[PDB]
Amino acid sequence: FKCVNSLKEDHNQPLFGVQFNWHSKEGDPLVFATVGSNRVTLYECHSQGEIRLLQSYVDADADENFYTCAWTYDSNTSHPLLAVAGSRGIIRIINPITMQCIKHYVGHGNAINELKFHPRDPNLLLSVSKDHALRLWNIQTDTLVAIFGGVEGHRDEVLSADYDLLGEKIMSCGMDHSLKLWRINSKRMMNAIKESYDYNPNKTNRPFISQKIHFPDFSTRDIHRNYVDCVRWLGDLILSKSCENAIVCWKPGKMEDDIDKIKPSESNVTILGRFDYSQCDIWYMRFSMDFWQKMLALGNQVGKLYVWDLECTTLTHHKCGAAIRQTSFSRDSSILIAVCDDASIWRWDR
Ligand SMILES: CS(=O)(=O)c1ccc(-c2cnc(NCc3cccc4c3CCO4)n3cnnc23)cc1
Ligand SMILES: [Ca+2]
Ligand SMILES: [Ca+2]
Repeated sequence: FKCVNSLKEDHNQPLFGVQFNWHSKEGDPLVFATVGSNRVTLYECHSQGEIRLLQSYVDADADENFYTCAWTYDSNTSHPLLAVAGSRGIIRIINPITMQCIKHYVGHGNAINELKFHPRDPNLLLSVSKDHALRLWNIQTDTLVAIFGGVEGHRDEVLSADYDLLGEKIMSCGMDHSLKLWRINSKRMMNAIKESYDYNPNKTNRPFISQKIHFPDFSTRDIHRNYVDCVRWLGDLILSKSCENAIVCWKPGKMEDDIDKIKPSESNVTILGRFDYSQCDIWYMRFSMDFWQKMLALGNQVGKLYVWDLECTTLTHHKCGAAIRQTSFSRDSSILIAVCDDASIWRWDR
């Protein structure tokens, strides 16, 4: 990788999220979204390190602080869609062509920390909140499918979540130091997803009833000793981090335990390895994998970017000294974008 370009957004506020649109065809524009303050900004990556500003979305609320974004597509037209959320705890669906808000979702009792779209179903949106819960929405029928939380749910703010390869299960993590598994391929969840597609408030005066999922399918507090702020699946394995200068690779149960044979009472975990680094001991620092899950990247609090080959290189620039909150690889992994606390954007080309 080589740093080919850098820019700074006019608002001067930290950038907390960045996502390349992985739903674009080869030979079509390489587009990424950034989120900071009450702004959502789209950019195009061109040859010779060129970054072109496409459009900006400024939220009506000046007090809104976007923390996360996620791309999807309209299942009927294949047109891209962008979901954004933050401090207001409102999910906003943006048309990226016009950069206008199509619709919004209200429900969480507090800020939304992360948004994730189901890897098979482009209409299933997962939100994680400061209210200790996770919510699964069907954005085609504007329905709340399920709420993951309560008695055995997270006991503090949820910071991150990730669907596995097929979207059969979710792993969530947060301020209570725990990592919790939620199976969504259960007869109950599959039926709830099916029913959410049959719902239309214009053909019934009755509200759609959300599944109240009080119990996870696995839980551990034995990986990290502080806020778990990022979780990703690596096949049947888990990559997770706290502010303890390490990304831990682990799995539920004993070494040979199949993840789909794990019972909710499972008291064991197996640590398979760690990715060690420095000066990334502050809260709210995201690691990211490329589409192929062959590359791993994490920015640190003083502008250094760590990249590991999953099959360590430290990317540095003398002008990049602010905390790197999130990174995003282009679909082909040829480009790596880093976003910072000083509203700066950094482009690294392979
Ligand atoms: C400059 S400052 O004033 O010190 C500051 C620093 C961080 C935050 C902040 C950031 N992000 C989130 N949530 C999303 C989140 C969750 C897990 C990992 C992660 C992210 C974004 C990057 O990595 N926050 C929720 N409440 N506050 C925050 C706000 C102000
Ligand atoms: Ca399995
Ligand atoms: Ca299986």
